Amino acid sequence: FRKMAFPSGKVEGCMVQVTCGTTTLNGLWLDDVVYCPRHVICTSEDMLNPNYEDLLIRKSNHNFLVQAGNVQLRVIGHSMQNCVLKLKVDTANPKTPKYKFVRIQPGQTFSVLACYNGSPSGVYQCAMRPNFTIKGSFLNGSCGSVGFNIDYDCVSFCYMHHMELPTGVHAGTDLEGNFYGPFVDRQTAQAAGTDTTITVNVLAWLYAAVINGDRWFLNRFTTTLNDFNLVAMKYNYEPLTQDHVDILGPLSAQTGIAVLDMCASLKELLQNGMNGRTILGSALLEDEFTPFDVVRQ
Amino acid sequence: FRKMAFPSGKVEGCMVQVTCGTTTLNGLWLDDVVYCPRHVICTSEDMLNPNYEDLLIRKSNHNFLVQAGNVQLRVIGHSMQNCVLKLKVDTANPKTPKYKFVRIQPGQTFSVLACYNGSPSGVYQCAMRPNFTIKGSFLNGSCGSVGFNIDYDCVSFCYMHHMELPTGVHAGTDLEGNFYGPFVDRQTAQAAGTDTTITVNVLAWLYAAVINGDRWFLNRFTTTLNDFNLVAMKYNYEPLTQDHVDILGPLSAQTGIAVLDMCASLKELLQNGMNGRTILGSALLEDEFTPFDVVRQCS
Repeated sequence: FRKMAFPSGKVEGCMVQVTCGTTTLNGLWLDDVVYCPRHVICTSEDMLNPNYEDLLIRKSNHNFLVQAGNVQLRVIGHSMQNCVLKLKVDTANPKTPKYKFVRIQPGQTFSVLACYNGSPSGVYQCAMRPNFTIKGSFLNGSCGSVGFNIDYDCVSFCYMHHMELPTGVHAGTDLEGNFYGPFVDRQTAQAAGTDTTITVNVLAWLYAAVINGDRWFLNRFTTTLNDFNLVAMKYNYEPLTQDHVDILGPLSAQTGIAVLDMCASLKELLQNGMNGRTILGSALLEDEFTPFDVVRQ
Repeated sequence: FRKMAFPSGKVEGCMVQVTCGTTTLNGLWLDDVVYCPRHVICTSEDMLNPNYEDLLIRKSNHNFLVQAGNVQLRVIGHSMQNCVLKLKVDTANPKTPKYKFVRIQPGQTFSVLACYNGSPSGVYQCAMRPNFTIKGSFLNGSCGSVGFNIDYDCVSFCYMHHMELPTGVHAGTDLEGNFYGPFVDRQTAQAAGTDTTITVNVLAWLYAAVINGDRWFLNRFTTTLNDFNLVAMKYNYEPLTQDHVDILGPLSAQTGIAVLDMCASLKELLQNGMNGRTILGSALLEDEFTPFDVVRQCS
């Protein structure tokens, strides 16, 4: 049982390179608009407190170089919506897929197409964490890489990459330019809130381990929902809501392990640890697989 | 560090479905040829004990249905090459990328585009285990899905999916139809060899740790490849080859640490344990990232 990303071709056809001054990053070309992080217009002289509205009005369309492979796209207008710069271009992208912009909830997952200089480099699954960070693999030049899910033929874009935090995790925005979490597009060291663990996902992953014939962590004990939640919170896990208990019904039915029995097993794991054993090859409890991600596998 | 696949679009544009009778699986359409597992010509009962030469001689071009989505590609020739069927079709694929067919070595990683009915479902990174199996998410109808790497703009195709073993792991061929490992495309119980840890990839992981400033485990001393191999086998680690030493070259140059010096460091870790310490934050040594993967994610 491994993470699986969506096929990335529909998104690859939308990636372009955007340069302003000496800063190059990636943009997303949908119809006649290129979306990218607005920090492309900041410089080392103003990055600690960039007055983006003042910077933006002082730019001309010709200050923005947009390259789609071999072709330069002509910028015919520029504006910003929150932290996303929108460059209107004179050509609609002929590879624009059916798409929507969504804001994802913490605990949900998405695929990331990591890009550098407008070129797709890698694809992998990420979770929006409760503290609104993501554990990406984003290096220099990755800004403007996007996160998405695919439903039928429709690409739902939910993330655009802007920054790294001193702990090595990442922060960014939805495609309306609003950050996930309390982060700001200035060049400062920003800490996140406490990194609470996605309990319903850990449980889903324990069900996945059982489906794959790993059973060593199960116990006969049970627990009430509140007694589980008291221990979960002691360990900086999310309390399990009734909606989340419901979401786990399929896996519970499939395995014949009631949700609260799996909670009792997780409680035992939190209090004792794994005593040098592994689950699905991991010495750590994994919380980036949703119940949905598990079922479809 | 995380498993990262290559972008799949160049391969998505080459996936088709191939049907014989009611048996449907995926194929790969490059120029005017479609490549797919030869067991497409089998009924389910034929798969228990197939005579492929006899099955194939009973087939004509007009018995093969190739579809790109709902669009039929007429078959104008057919041949069998080892365990792959090659169907010549009337249309050259306009989306054919620059490509090569490569036969990988165990320990190497590659991306799989898991496909059903010629439609891509998901993409993920796999390591070929030393026993020539892969740990895939392959459900029924996934045969003919391919594994690949992308270098520059060139797609190197290295794997085509054929079968599941009793243990739940998977087996397949290169794009010339030769199986990886001692497997045959017959629905018979077959066992893989005992799996072992991919030593070259553990060494790449130790080099990655050094690159990130985590170097408490470095030995002052060096060993020979033979001494290392004889010890490593006692810990269920794969013996190193000269090609493994060679692919560690860039990481050895980046760190200034000779491959055989890192081997002596790993030997000491196997013999003495971690003694409570961690490497890259982990008490376990990781074997799923190649030297190339380490460079891709550290640089």
